[PDB]
Amino acid sequence: KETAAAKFERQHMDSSTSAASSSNYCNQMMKSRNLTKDRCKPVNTFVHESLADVQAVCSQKNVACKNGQTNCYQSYSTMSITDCRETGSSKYPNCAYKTTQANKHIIVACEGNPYVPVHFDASV
Repeated sequence: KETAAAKFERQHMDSSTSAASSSNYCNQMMKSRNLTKDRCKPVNTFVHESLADVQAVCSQKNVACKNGQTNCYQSYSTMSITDCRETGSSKYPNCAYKTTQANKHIIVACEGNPYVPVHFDASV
């Protein structure tokens, strides 16, 4: 099956654009990345950076995750991100999202060898 690392890339990475370019970004990306196939995922974040720069966060500032695990890491620099949040008119299978662009530090959980991001915890 799909690995956790591959799932992180599919859910969270968009190195092909520098920022969201329209209000439709989230609607298109949530669909195209198969995040709405079984249900409308309520929230998601996309990161507009190179994969290598995001993978490198696993060697940056170790912090507790929101749930208390200690395999989380905060990026030293801010990154370009897009937050996607379900709107009041969303109704499966026509899932609908508000797009918000931001520049924030990211917090990810890392696992494995090579030690890579497997979960997006927060932006701060």
